[PDB]
Amino acid sequence: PKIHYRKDYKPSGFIINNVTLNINIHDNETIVRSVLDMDISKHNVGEDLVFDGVGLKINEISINNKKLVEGEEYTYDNEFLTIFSKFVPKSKFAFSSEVIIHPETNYALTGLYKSKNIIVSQCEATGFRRITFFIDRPDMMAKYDVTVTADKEKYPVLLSNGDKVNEFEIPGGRHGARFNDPHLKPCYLFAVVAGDLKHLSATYITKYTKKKVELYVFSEEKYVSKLQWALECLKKSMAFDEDYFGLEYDLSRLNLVAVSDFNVGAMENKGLNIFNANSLLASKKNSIDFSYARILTVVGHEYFHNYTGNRVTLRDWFQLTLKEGLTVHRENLFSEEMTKTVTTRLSHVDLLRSVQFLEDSSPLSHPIRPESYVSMENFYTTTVYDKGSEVMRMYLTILGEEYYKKGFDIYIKKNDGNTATCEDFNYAMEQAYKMKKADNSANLNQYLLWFSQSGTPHVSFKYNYDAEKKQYSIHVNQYTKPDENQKEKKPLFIPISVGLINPENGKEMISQTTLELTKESDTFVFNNIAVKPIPSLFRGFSAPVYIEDNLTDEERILLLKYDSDAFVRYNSCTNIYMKQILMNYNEFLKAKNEKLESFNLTPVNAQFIDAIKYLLEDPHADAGFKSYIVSLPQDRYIINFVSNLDTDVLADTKEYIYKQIGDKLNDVYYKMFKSLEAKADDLTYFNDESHVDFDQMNMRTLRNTLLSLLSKAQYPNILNEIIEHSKSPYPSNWLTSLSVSAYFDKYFELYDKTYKLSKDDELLLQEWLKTVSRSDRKDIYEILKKLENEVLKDSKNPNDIRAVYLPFTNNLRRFHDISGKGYKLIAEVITKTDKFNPMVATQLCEPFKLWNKLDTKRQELMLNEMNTMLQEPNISNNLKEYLLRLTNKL
Ligand SMILES: *[C](*)C(*)(*)(*)([C][C]([N]C(=O)[N][C]C1=[C]C([C])=C([C])[C]=[C]1)C(=O)[N][O])[C](*)*
Ligand SMILES: [Mg+2]
Ligand SMILES: [Mg+2]
Ligand SMILES: [Mg+2]
Ligand SMILES: [Zn+2]
Repeated sequence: PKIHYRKDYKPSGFIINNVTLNINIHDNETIVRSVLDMDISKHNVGEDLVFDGVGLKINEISINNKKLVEGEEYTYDNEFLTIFSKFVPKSKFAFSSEVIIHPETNYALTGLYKSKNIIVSQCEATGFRRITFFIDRPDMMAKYDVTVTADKEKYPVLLSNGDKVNEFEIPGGRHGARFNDPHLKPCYLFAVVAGDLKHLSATYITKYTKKKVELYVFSEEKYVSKLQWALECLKKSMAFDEDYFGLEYDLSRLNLVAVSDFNVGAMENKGLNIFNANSLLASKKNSIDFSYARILTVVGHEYFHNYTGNRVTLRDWFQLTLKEGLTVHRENLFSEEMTKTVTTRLSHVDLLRSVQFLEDSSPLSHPIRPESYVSMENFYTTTVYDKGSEVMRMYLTILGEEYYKKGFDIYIKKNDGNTATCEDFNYAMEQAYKMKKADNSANLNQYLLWFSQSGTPHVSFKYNYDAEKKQYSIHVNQYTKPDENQKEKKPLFIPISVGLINPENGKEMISQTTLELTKESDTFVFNNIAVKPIPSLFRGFSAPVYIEDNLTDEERILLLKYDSDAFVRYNSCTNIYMKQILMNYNEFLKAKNEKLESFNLTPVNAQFIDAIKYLLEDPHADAGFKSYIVSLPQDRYIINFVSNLDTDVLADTKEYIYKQIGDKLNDVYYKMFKSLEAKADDLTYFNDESHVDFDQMNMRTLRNTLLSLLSKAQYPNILNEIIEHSKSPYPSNWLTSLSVSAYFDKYFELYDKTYKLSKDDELLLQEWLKTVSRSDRKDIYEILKKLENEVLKDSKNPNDIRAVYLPFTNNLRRFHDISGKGYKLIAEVITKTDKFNPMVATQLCEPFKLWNKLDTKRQELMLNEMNTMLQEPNISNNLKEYLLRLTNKL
């Protein structure tokens, strides 16, 4: 296959300065006329001029008004247009093409496509070449003048990037609009939308320059009532970037548009951000609570790209983490500020240590700046995004707010209106570091290893206390397992945020400090430590690593109770659970393998259970935090700690643990479920789509967590509570009633009730589908068939397909049925979906990423299905690359 290598980057021989487009939409074709004002660069060596262009039907090609002919002056193979060098001018020239495309049959949702009754584009990464010919790479920056025309009754709103400079009527019931985007950009940031869209609008005045910006949010008419929270989130996003980073919006107008059919969450096209409707639309009567946080994060994320991605863009796609890691970091700072709840940072940690750690121990393991690819689309990964964000966050930890802000401003200003690389970012941060250290010989060269080295570091600790001297030492070691990317791993620059807790009184013993580990091992010593402490390590999860605290469970309980840092408290609890999970897993596994008639299980620590009860009963402790402590670690976290995992043994392990704890705590759980009701379900703000009480939402989360535990337990008469909960006006509550009813004969009544409540809102019905799919039902395979036949049917909507199948794949007992029937079901969906949407098919491969971690019978079953998928004729390049890498063939 054609493999692109990071080291081989070279600037083009050509420059494209201006793009002038006419996009004429008709019922059964769209005609795209494009003039590129081009020139020869200083790198040119008289090569052929080669344009990307995929699936285009050529009407005409010319250079400087000279028609070019196929076979004579050019060739086209449905991927690349080659203009032979003799006909490539030697100075400024105009290249003209006209092509025909068909958005109405574009079910891949890349390029120009139809989503219900809206025409929309998605060009990142390689979609612009599906619209017209270009040198489709992000260093080819140009200014754009775009005219869209269409039938006026069908498509009354026409949008492209930038200022709308004219609107005109056209004979035969058509109309046009012309846009000028003054900001130089790569083609991946081009967008156009045409539809019968409705809007909400507001005016925002920038903080420093007092520029008036018109803000528009758009959707189809049915859902215009669901736009207000997005608009509010945009206003919050703009103010945060002003307040924290000093960054103001740079056009007179910003449009956000919701579309029903979208492969991912949203896209930062300049002035014209386009969203999956699931990440832009909500209403409190018709959305679950999680929609609100999702919309806040996604609006924020696309907005933050206006600097980190748009005004400073990528030299090449290997630099992706420079825009995505950095934007995720900006997004997370923003969400943490807006929600003011500790669960926000914890949720991010949970995501990394489950999905990203699994990826990094898989055969798909890559550094955050990859060295090669076949389809760039397969590198939009939780590694590039979420490990990238942690790498961008560690700069903040190392520098502190003031010197971080200085480095970021160095970067954003130096590279404004241009491309950048990961090195450029590291250089700007290094200038801030020298200033912070007041040492112009300090450097961050070692830091670069976070961009180039794959795998997750393991950090381990030993402690010693000298009572006579009042002197404490922390000895720290780091290790990264060799892999396919590096046979020898080097030590990283690891910042370790640390406190020391007095176990007597629970108080802080030092100013929090950040240890800078730069070697394979080091010993950090503290004087004036009056008693032997318990260390509070990696506060805030200060680096993306595996932490081996080497603490006793008694010490972990003391931190859970008394430490200040939410992450350390949560991790201490996580660690106690993991010790128990691995011990019980081993006990169950030995019993199963040895076919014992009897055996013992280690009970859950009774003092840990008491600590859980103490935290839950504390009315001043945080509800969201409580919901993390009564939940075992996610299966995808656990699996990073087990080789040859027997999924059914794990399921029995988790059931035993939950049951041990509930046998002690279920009365506490019920009491709290009832006592939290009044505040959790208070209707303050129910009619206010501009304000969300995140603390209240975390109270609902805790209630819904407790109700699941009590339902699985068959707590006496809990069905009464389930039925009452189904009458709540909050969808998070009535959909929880369906999930928790799985354990009772009432499930199919609740299935019907909630279907009727959900069926008339597209996105609520998708949340109902997820609720059914994740239900802990012994008959889940028959339920899935019922969803396919009655609700999903022949939908090509990625949100429908994802809703039906992905939750079910997390069903540890049922998906991993030792017959392989789960693996076969999902593989058939992948293959089916790959015939029209390769990106979505690759998403649906997610469950297979852990294949080589399973017991050898399940390994064999997964491998069989992966190789069957690989045999499919006309398999996409996206899917074939993914599966070849995943199965150790590429
Ligand atoms: C909404 C942001 C995340 C968003 N990216 C995203 O939703 N999915 C990843 C992705 C995958 C592929 C293949 C392509 C081609 C693009 C994106 C984002 O980064 N938005 O700016 C939270
Ligand atoms: Mg075509
Ligand atoms: Mg996010
Ligand atoms: Mg639909
Ligand atoms: Zn992004």
